[PDB]
Amino acid sequence: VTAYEEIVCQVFAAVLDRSDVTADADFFALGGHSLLSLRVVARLRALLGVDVGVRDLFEAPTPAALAARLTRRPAVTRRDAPPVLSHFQRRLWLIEQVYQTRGAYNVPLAVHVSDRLDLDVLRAAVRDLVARHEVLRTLVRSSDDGPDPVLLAPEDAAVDVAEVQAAGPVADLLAELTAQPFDLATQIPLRVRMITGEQVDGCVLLLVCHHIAADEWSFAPLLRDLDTAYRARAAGRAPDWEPLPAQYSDYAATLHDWLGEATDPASPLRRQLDYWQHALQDLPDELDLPTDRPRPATASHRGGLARAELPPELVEAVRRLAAQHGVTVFMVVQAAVAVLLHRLGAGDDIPLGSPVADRADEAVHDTVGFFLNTLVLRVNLSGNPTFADLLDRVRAVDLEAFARADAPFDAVVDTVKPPRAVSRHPLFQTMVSYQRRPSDVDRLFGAATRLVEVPLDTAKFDLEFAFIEDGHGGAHIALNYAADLFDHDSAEQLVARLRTVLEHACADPCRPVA
Ligand SMILES: *P(=O)(O)OCC(C)(C)[C@@H](O)C(=O)NCCC(=O)NCCNC(=O)[C@@H](N)CC(C)C
Repeated sequence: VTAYEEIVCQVFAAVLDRSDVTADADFFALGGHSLLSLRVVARLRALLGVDVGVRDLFEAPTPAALAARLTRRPAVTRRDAPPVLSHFQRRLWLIEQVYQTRGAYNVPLAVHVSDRLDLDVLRAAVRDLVARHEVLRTLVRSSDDGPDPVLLAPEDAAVDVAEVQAAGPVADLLAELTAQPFDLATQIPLRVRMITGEQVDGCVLLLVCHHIAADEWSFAPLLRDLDTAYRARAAGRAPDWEPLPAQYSDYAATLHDWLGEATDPASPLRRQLDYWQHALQDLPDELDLPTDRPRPATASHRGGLARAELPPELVEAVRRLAAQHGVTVFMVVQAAVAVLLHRLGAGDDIPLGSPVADRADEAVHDTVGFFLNTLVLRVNLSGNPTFADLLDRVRAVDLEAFARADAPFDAVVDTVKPPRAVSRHPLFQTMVSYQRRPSDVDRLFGAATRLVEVPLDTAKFDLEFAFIEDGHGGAHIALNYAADLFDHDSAEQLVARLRTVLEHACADPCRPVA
């Protein structure tokens, strides 16, 4: 979970009257002292509702260490250790067997480079990246009882690096290259394409990963390691890196041993499952939402991407609104989405899905892998509350849920036992997330670089709203919608309505949600 770290950050910022609080910054180095520690403790007790003391701040003076302290799980330890498929990976493999996802669970990473890179040096750099991170060369075979991992040696890991000439626009080409299917049993879950053309000034570097090997949080380590490996091979040298604290299989083995078995009543898995069974009781099968077409018998996973650019003034107003009411920016976006669905006639019981990153352990905080568990955040909007009252409801719902974020979502589905159907995702069909793209990626590969948005031809749910920060000040709302249900114009209107909800909430949080 990251919400604790963000809350401690804004409490640091407010108490210090300071606007450069990072996760690893020391409280006393930023200008804090003993008297100011009282305000940090008091504010963290009122916001997180956990017993915090002055001693906790002195022993854990950074927002990352303090957040971890405030939340018995063994640390990740290293282990030719055999690969261990995490429950995320098994569930991601499973969704490709249940549905034809059309590449919806491929994650893209597109970087425009002012110079056309050297394909041979790039291929060598990718081989080094694949050799460093075992999860990028871990195959998944379908056996009798399900998935079985196969780790390829670096010499046997045949990388997929190629140059593609773009006659067409270039943004449409990225969509289609992203959705190209992976054969998880034979091909490594990483494809690399270099797009050049007469309309492409320089080149566009596209990293297509299957989610089984990487989440959106892996963008920073992927780019950093690929940059250092490219600049080393360009200089005729193997990259010289500090060894990895752990591979993904180390994290997976540690997590599953600590999770325990669902039959053990005292295991963390069972105790968290019992919470979700009660928290998700009498859940709506599906929210009644106005769609352009009725739900088809099978979710085709066809989709589009509607974007809403946010003005910098609104982004800061959202930041100010979050710090004002003691909630994270995600909680404001999640409350705004709930208001939007409520005003569309969905009712007072709004279950929204949301990803929660399991990157608290410092050995996996900056590593490549999939750490996003899916949680059902069930917010109630009865009693015609104000947006401020809703922000308090959302925080109470989120913090209670974030304390049980380790139960695998597939196990949660199995315990809640909703009416199953391949026409819809279970327990929720609208997901909301807050994402931050990597910062300081403007001067990579010895050139000028910038992340490029990839329009998607796929969708995982009915609706997926993401508050995406680009890493260099800007922010925008992305709505990944199912084309089976919504036309592109309807999605564009939906995301513009979400921005209006936020603008109205920042202006006056005392207005009723109705
Ligand atoms: P943070 O680390 O920034 O601040 C710590 C703080 C507030 C400086 C405390 O450590 C603190 O208050 N230190 C001073 C404590 C102190 O000096 N107590 C003695 C006060 N004098 C007496 O009590 C009196 N009996 C002296 C006798 C005559 C020896």
